Amino acid sequence: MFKYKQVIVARADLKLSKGKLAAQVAHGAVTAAFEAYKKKREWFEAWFREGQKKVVVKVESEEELFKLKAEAEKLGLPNALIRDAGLTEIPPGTVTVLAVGPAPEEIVDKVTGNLKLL
Amino acid sequence: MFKYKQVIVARADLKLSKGKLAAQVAHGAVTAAFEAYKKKREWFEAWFREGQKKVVVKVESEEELFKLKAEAEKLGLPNALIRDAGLTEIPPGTVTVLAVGPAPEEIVDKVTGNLKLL
Ligand code: NA
Ligand code: NA
Repeated sequence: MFKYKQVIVARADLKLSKGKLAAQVAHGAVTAAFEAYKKKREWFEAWFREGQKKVVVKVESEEELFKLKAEAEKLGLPNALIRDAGLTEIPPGTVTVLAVGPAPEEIVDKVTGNLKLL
Repeated sequence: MFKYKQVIVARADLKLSKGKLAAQVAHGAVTAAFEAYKKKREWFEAWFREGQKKVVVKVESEEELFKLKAEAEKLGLPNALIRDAGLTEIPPGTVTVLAVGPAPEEIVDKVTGNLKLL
């Protein structure tokens, strides 16, 4: 009776235009979805046919994305920290979003439950 | 020497909040990515390791998404027309975005090249 979800944490301090931010969120969702597909197949499958729920939250620094990624790693959650070579309006290698999940909602919330909604 | 990309067409007439629109764009990207993975594996693989380029464009009606989906189908392009049962702020079954690709840029552009950027 587990519910599954993916939470994408987007940086709101990069002054990115909406189309670019949406693209970054999509990079995170796709990348983490494939991470789950290959190493947590059951979680991926359940999520994918139960609405593939996604919630977009935000942070105001690059540092918070790294700390959240570390927490996701420590809990064994599929995740993807995104950088985009094509996003030249920000410095090369700058991370834009962190996608966490798909995974059981209660586990994902341990990492992202207190983040604020975009 | 083919370049690959995925274009996600989002409806800008639904008055959706940014977090929800980004989530819908992500649904499209993930769904179409898996469509390509299963029926155009080569296109998916190239795209996925070459930056998985995504561009977000918009339309102002549900009707345009259907016409674009038909065009994508006629050109044999992986695509995903999205509806979200959890998006209750709009009528049930309402389509929100159409993701086209990954596929060679020149083919994708035949469908989305004249759409305006979000
Ligand atoms: Na660019
Ligand atoms: Na909802």
